[PDB]
Amino acid sequence: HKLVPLAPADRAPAVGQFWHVTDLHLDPTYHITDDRTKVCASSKGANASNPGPFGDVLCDSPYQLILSAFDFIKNSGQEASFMIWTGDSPPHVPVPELSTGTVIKVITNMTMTVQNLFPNLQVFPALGNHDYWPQDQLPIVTSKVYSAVADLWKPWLGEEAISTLKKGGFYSQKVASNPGLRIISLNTNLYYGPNIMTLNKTDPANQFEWLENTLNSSLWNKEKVYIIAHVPVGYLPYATDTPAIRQYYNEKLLDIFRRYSSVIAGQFYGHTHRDSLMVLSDKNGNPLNSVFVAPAVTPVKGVLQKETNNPGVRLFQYKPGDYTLLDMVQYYLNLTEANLKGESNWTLEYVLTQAYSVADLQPKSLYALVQQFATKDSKQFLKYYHYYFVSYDSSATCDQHCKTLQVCAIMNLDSMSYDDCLKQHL
Ligand SMILES: *[C@@H]1O[C@H](CO)[C@@H](O[C@@H]2O[C@H](CO)[C@@H](O[C@@H]3O[C@H](CO[C@H]4O[C@H](CO)[C@@H](O)[C@H](O)[C@@H]4O)[C@@H](O)[C@H](O[C@H]4O[C@H](CO)[C@@H](O)[C@H](O)[C@@H]4O)[C@@H]3O)[C@H](O)[C@H]2NC(C)=O)[C@H](O)[C@H]1NC(C)=O
Ligand SMILES: *[C@@H]1O[C@H](CO[C@@H]2O[C@@H](C)[C@@H](O)[C@@H](O)[C@@H]2O)[C@@H](O[C@@H]2O[C@H](CO)[C@@H](O)[C@H](O)[C@H]2NC(C)=O)[C@H](O)[C@H]1NC(C)=O
Ligand SMILES: *[C@@H]1O[C@H](CO[C@@H]2O[C@@H](C)[C@@H](O)[C@@H](O)[C@@H]2O)[C@@H](O[C@@H]2O[C@H](CO)[C@@H](O)[C@H](O)[C@H]2NC(C)=O)[C@H](O)[C@H]1NC(C)=O
Ligand SMILES: *[C@@H]1O[C@H](CO)[C@@H](O[C@@H]2O[C@H](CO)[C@@H](O)[C@H](O)[C@H]2NC(C)=O)[C@H](O)[C@H]1NC(C)=O
Ligand SMILES: [Zn+2]
Ligand SMILES: [Zn+2]
Ligand SMILES: [Zn+2]
Ligand SMILES: [Zn+2]
Ligand SMILES: [Zn+2]
Repeated sequence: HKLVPLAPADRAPAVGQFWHVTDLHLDPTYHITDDRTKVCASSKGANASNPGPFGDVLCDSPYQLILSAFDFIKNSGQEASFMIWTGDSPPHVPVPELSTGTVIKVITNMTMTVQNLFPNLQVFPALGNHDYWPQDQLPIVTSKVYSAVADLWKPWLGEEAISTLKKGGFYSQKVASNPGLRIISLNTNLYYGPNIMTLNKTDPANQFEWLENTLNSSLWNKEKVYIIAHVPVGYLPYATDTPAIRQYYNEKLLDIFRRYSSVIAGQFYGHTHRDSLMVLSDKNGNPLNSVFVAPAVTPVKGVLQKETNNPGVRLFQYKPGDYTLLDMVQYYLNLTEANLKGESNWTLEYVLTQAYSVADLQPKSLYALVQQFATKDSKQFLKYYHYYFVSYDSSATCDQHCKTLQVCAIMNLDSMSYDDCLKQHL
């Protein structure tokens, strides 16, 4: 009778779970019509290829598609303690067809959709490069869009988070359901090539200084951190020697992450609309940090592209109170199948540990996997390349040059190591 906190009953080890959704790209104009050049503004005058109620590969997301993704989550039977949402809500239309008010309108719509369906779920958003008007021009001082999302996302964020969000589009925030876990939501659009507003700035919106201080505080307060952002660090895996953010910023951000690798238990990005892994390593090739790029809900592609993604959403498993990543479950919609019969069947695509026969998502485990990808005719890599497009096309092939680009980007996030990998493997 000493009022002792009740000790857990010895049982099978519980795991925590959270959702990651990204790149919704709602197109409010979507509607089926005979003139296929009028199905969606986002096809920019192209004929929709084969449109249905859940969308088209040349179009951004019909509302019904986004709705079906969130209804799948809600009825999935999966318990989750939070969700990360890494941005990009307006669709791909020319700048003159949007405005600041319209951008805010679409972000509001996506935010309220989530809040209505998931009223008890803490959500951690990050801004995407399309979450501003004109696109990509995210500023280094406060702005209407920053002020708007600060209000929209107040239910999820504390006063501190709201203040930094309003100033620069970034924040950190303790996870109410998970003591000892902090989310750091970066505005990596400040580092994105097309952003005129940050040309020649060594530390736009002071995000690097803020990030270094935030991580140091977490290190000393014994927290763990999940980093989330829209545009990823590292190299585009389909292009040669092309960093996803400006090289100066990539190198500087990576050095921070390497220095605080003991505190960072995960990094989660979108923007590419593909399913990609990266492993941050030191200069000598030792793995330090696992990086997960998540595919988009939208299936949009340009006419010039051959492949695109199926819609996807994903879920992570972690060790409770510790926050080590245990597994990832990717879900998807076979878009063609769903448009043909008119009914969504969001379903399991793969479970990372089972697909690749790894114990967990720790850097050394993923590093060992990717050194398998490097082997000639690796069946593991073939699977990875199938999932890269979220199983859009099992006959898509990756020739020697393509695979070199993929594997080099998976393993080498900084310029010196990426270039050395090209020297050895081109
Ligand atoms: C998401 O959902 C879609 C639609 O259900 C699935 O796509 C279908 O997949 C099946 C099986 O993979 C395909 O059936 C086979 O197609 C092969 C031809 O490939 C292309 O060529 C046709 C030619 O008209 C194109 O129209 C089309 O785009 C195909 O991509 C054929 O070789 C097969 O014929 C053989 O099948 C059996 C033998 O096993 C025999 O019955 C036949 O006589 C013959 O020997 C077969 O036709 C089907 O074409 C696909 N449909 C579409 C619209 O692409 C995806 O697989 C699914 N995604 C995932 C991840 O499962
Ligand atoms: C968009 O498509 C229209 C319609 O073309 C037809 O439908 C397509 C889905 C496909 O089946 C084509 O083979 C068809 O021709 C295009 O307009 C057609 O263009 C050709 C060439 O002038 C002509 O034979 C048709 O009569 C045209 N119109 C119709 C109603 O068929 C239109 O050019 C396409 N737009 C773009 C930007 O590609
Ligand atoms: C990172 O933080 C350490 C720890 O300092 C503490 O950090 C928080 C707990 C907060 O409460 C701060 O006010 C604390 O001081 C810093 O280490 C300090 O370094 C200074 C020299 O600059 C030294 O005089 C102090 O004695 C150190 N404190 C301890 C406890 O060792 C460190 O400077 C910070 N690193 C960076 C890059 O800012
Ligand atoms: C987000 O936008 C969608 C589409 O613009 C809204 O859904 C439509 O709302 C109007 C009602 O004003 C109806 O006429 C349509 O039939 C609705 N459905 C579709 C598929 O267009 C949706 O209500 C908006 N959500 C929020 C929270 O504002
Ligand atoms: Zn996007
Ligand atoms: Zn884009
Ligand atoms: Zn983007
Ligand atoms: Zn080449
Ligand atoms: Zn280079």
